[PDB]
Amino acid sequence: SWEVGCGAPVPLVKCDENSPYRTITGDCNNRRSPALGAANRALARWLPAEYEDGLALPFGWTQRKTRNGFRVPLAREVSNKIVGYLDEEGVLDQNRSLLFMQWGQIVDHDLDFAPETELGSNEHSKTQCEEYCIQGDNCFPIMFPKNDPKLKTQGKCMPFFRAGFVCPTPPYQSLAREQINAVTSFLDASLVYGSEPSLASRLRNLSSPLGLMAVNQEAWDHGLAYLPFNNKKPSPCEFINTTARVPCFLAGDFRASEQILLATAHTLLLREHNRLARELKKLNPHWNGEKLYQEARKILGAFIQIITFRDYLPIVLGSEMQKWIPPYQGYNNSVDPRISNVFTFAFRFGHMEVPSTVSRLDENYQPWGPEAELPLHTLFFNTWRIIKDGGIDPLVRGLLAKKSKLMNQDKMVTSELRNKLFQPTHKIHGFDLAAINLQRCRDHGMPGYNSWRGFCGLSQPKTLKGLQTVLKNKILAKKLMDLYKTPDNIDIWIGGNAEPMVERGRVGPLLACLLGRQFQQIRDGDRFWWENPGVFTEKQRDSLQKVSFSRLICDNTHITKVPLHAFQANNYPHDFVDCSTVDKLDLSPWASREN
Ligand code: HEM
Ligand SMILES: *[C@@H]1O[C@H](CO)[C@@H](O[C@@H]2O[C@H](CO)[C@@H](O[C@H]3O[C@H](CO)[C@@H](O)[C@H](O)[C@@H]3O)[C@H](O)[C@H]2NC(C)=O)[C@H](O)[C@H]1NC(C)=O
Ligand SMILES: *[C@@H]1O[C@H](CO)[C@@H](O[C@@H]2O[C@H](CO)[C@@H](O[C@H]3O[C@H](CO)[C@@H](O)[C@H](O)[C@@H]3O)[C@H](O)[C@H]2NC(C)=O)[C@H](O)[C@H]1NC(C)=O
Ligand SMILES: *[C@@H]1O[C@H](CO)[C@@H](O[C@@H]2O[C@H](CO)[C@@H](O)[C@H](O)[C@H]2NC(C)=O)[C@H](O)[C@H]1NC(C)=O
Ligand SMILES: *[C@@H]1O[C@H](CO)[C@@H](O[C@@H]2O[C@H](CO)[C@@H](O)[C@H](O)[C@H]2NC(C)=O)[C@H](O)[C@H]1NC(C)=O
Ligand SMILES: O=C(NO)c1ccccc1O
Ligand SMILES: [Ca+2]
Repeated sequence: SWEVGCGAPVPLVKCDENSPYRTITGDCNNRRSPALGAANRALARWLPAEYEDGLALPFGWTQRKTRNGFRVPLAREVSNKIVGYLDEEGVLDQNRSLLFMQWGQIVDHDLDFAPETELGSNEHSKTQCEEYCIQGDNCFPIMFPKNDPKLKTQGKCMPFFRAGFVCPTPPYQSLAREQINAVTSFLDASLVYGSEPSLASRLRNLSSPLGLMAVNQEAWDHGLAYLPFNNKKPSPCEFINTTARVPCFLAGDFRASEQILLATAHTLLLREHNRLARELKKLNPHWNGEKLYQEARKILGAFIQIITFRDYLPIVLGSEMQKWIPPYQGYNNSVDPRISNVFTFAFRFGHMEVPSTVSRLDENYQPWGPEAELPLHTLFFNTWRIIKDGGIDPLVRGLLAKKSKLMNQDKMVTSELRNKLFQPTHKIHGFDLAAINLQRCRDHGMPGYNSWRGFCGLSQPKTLKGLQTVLKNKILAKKLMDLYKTPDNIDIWIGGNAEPMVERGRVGPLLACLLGRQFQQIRDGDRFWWENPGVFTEKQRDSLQKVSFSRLICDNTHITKVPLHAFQANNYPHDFVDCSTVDKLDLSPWASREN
């Protein structure tokens, strides 16, 4: 009896073993072990958790306790001394479009979500944490350094609440603390449809037999849909501009409105589901609502899987791609498809790819208006700019014509995210995503940098000179040493991202290994992987591999000129072709004949 028992945050259902459709919760994917990969279960552990008291307290909680003999540096100090920079000039990725960054966030949200602990609204807890900066229970504050300008301007700390854990929610005492993944581990478009039956149903248009998703009724985009507004007040979206009073959107995932470009991608996907569903109603007039919904949903999930694995991963892993993700051999029921705890930190390499501004372009791809280029921080939880400032068409063009930020050892995360992050729960544009990531690593009980190097079969630097050789950077390796005093204590998020990029990729050795294993596993352990014989017919497969993000844009926006390879850097007008030159998805293979 391994630690086999606990199972509390989870459901009630039966499995229909011959259903051709995925469940909403992920349950029933694996036949021998039904709960594998399902939502609201613990993140898998590739290595034992490392807590200060061996079970739940994070390192840095008890100032008198050390980690391998040394105090762990304050998250915000590492942020200031290492992660920050002032000059945005020369920081853009010359061969990756803004879409490269945006797709990563989409894939990250489809796979993992560890929500913070709630326990109390009409509670002085939210007060005692933000107002007095008192560590205790789920309040684990990010204290400011001496000499930090936020001390003079914001307070003594940044509130931070520990992530939820399986089993309960109130105090737990025996086995080690395991964080929750609130979404399904399979790449299945759960960010569009939801991971709970509760929300999946609410997102659907059930008053009509067409299998469509509910759309906004207050607002339209030149005859195209917007996601419906969300029903919870107070909403962070109307707070950022109490005059416009425009709420956040309602999507399969709760993070949809964190930033305008993410909300934009969610809208494109919502539209494709409806486009697909009314297009299927046309070929199969007899199919009912449920059939239309499931069938369009199945297609959309295949689309996300194809673009991710054919177009996105090859340019993230580069030459390491083949090393971790060999060609598909078919479904393997012995593979654990669960997303690991460390993956949720390794996938955060994307934060260093976010630029400081977002632009809106007009039909010739020229600046759209007088204030076309805006600072990223004014777009956090901003939905009013979409509904009241031109729709998504100007934003989508920016995604195609602008570049991502390139990871740079001297310029890691932009100040828009490092000093001005807005949290849905608080009211200042003054948080630090980098310090939060570091703090969260400790909160999740992550092993140090060298434990992961070993796990991936990579050398493990013990000295400064050793760290210089791995990082190939003398001064970085030595800021790192002055703060951490041993490479063993380096938090994985900063350690992984500090490594030089592999050839043709955008991450280093350690990250390539961690990312590559995870993706190989969610592909091989998915009974509904699009290439698995029997999921789709041979003819449906020939049709599916013609999808492209470019075509998705053409069919769901009023944009008529798009690049052929949307993820690489493309210059207008030279790299842009006419939408009619672009491959469509041929849905005829989905036509049925029941007589
Ligand atoms: C403007 C762009 C982005 C913003 C503003 C943003 C913001 C955030 C915030 C606030 C968190 C919660 C952190 C915590 O409490 O621990 C988070 C988590 C995360 N982000 Fe980002 N993010 C952005 C882009 C990206 C991109 C491009 C990727 C990948 C390519 C990515 C991957 C992740 C992952 C994996 C998590 C942890 C998710 C979980 O499992 O709970 N993010 N982000
Ligand atoms: C900017 O990035 C581009 C995409 O990453 C890159 O083009 C890619 O170059 C690789 C070189 O390995 C080629 O990869 C493809 O090679 C053949 C196609 O001829 C296929 O059999 C392989 O499976 C593989 O997909 C491609 O030619 C191309 N990749 C794609 C997806 O189009 C550019 O070279 C980069 N531009 C600059 C200036 O560096
Ligand atoms: C909060 O949202 C407000 C409304 O969405 C926004 O004000 C709006 O934006 C500007 C005001 O600065 C005006 O837009 C422009 O409209 C035409 C372009 O078609 C121009 O010819 C006008 O001169 C004008 O500049 C809108 O009139 C204005 N709308 C309202 C109702 O005031 C605020 O700027 C937002 N406030 C913040 C702090 O973000
Ligand atoms: C659910 O679907 C119905 C029908 O497709 C939507 O209503 C139609 O679409 C628009 C807006 O209402 C108009 O063309 C007609 O008024 C409707 N036609 C029919 C035949 O009803 C409705 O908007 C959808 N509801 C939600 C919440 O998305
Ligand atoms: C299905 O996946 C399993 C688990 O990943 C694979 O297991 C391999 O088999 C060896 C022994 O034969 C195990 O020690 C390892 O777990 C795996 N090999 C290596 C090199 O790590 C298994 O090979 C897969 N089965 C099929 C039929 O492909
Ligand atoms: O944008 C986010 N993640 O990419 C995000 C936003 C708010 C809360 C948690 C999150 O992970
Ligand atoms: Ca999923």
